[PDB]
Amino acid sequence: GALHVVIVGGGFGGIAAASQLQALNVPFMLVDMKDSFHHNVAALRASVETGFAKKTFISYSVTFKDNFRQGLVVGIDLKNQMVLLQGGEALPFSHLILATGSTGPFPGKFNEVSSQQAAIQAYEDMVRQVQRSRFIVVVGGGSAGVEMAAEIKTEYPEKEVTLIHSQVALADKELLPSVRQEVKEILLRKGVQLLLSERVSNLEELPLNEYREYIKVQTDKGTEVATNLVILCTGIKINSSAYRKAFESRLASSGALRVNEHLQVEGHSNVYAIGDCADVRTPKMAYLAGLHANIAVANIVNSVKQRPLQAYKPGALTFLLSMGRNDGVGQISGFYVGRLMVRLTKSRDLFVSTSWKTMRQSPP
Ligand SMILES: Cc1cc2c(nc3c(=O)[nH]c(=O)nc-3n2C[C@H](O)[C@H](O)[C@H](O)COP(=O)(O)OP(=O)(O)OC[C@H]2O[C@@H](n3cnc4c(N)ncnc43)[C@H](O)[C@@H]2O)c(O)c1C
Ligand SMILES: NC(=O)c1ccc[n+]([C@@H]2O[C@H](COP(=O)([O-])OP(=O)(O)OC[C@H]3O[C@@H](n4cnc5c(N)ncnc54)[C@H](O)[C@@H]3O)[C@@H](O)[C@H]2O)c1
Repeated sequence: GALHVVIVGGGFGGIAAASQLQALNVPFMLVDMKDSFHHNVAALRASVETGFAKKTFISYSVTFKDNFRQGLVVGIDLKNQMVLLQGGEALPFSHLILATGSTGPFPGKFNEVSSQQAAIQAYEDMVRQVQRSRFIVVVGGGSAGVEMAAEIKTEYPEKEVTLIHSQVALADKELLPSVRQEVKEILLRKGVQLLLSERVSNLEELPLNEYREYIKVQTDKGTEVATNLVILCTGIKINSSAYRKAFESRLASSGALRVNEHLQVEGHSNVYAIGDCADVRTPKMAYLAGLHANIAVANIVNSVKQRPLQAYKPGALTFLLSMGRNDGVGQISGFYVGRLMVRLTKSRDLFVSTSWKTMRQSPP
């Protein structure tokens, strides 16, 4: 019938879709459990640079006003076509965009519901923990952990940083071998110590994000590393809380929703999945969440116009690793790119400006 879209999740995917619909004057409601969007892509820098955290949270209210509702989605009532919020509120939808992202540990993710002031302060508190600590361990040498280790060494080149990683090679396994090698070479040039093929084994006794006189980190192999600070970069998990019951039969084992070339959820013409929660065969990226949002919004419109849907054309992997504000490496459509490009394109600003642009607000 008449258009009234509901978007579950104000992440990179959700704010792209919401600003698009808002610009098209398409009625919609954006729902998020938090009161502001988190530019998590810069949360590592927010962990090492004083006064940076305020640049990484953007209030939904200011941008979306009455098209925003803060709330915890607890289910999808498909028979009545409504989104269900904790407390009892129900939002009817003509079309549903599921953009729930994923959960993970601080600092890389901030899934907590808290005041903007507490959220910013949690990171400020993190910057002081790092500045106190002479020895620091980063657990997990995927694409998050290598940035975290590199950020620390760049801002504080006197500190002793150890990166412990259970794989033989650093960062995403889909990356070009040349890109992974240069990630390693940059870390060593910066003086980060690498413990490869080691799994930290006593995580449940380690205080995290907290300076301490003495922290004993152990590994499967029996290595022990004494440290002042431990930071977890051990990965993220698809957040399926909003839809896992109503869509149980459509979920991949990751909890992602199976989708067709049009990003329609399997079995549905008026439900779309974008961002991390969509079952696409690619590393989880804010970059791709935005691309998914274009296609979902385009295809809601296309489908009411009764026109054929657009297909997502995946191509070769594009992926940029910032290595502190002064370095980095990555690839574009499957081809290596080096320090000057990555440092100017990602490392300097970590795409922060793009989120304020989408939100139509100016950073403090
Ligand atoms: C951990 C990490 C990830 C990076 C990083 N860097 C990059 C990068 O440079 N480039 C990139 O493209 N991706 C990068 N990524 C990946 C990127 O973070 C993810 O691909 C990206 O966040 C995906 O965006 P989505 O829109 O899919 O999801 P979000 O997590 O952004 O937003 C989800 C929202 O849904 C809301 N939500 C979920 N379930 C809900 C529910 N039941 N009720 C209400 N709200 C809910 C949540 O509160 C949350 O705000 C990085 O440095 C780190 C440390
Ligand atoms: N540049 C970018 O676009 C960018 C940056 C960061 C993250 N991401 C994406 O976000 C997602 C999450 O990335 P991530 O690096 O946070 O997680 P990840 O799962 O990609 O990497 C974490 C790594 O930690 C290792 N690990 C787990 N437990 C461990 C332990 N106890 N000791 C040692 N190592 C341990 C795991 O084997 C894993 O390889 C991925 O899809 C990634 O592509 C993208």
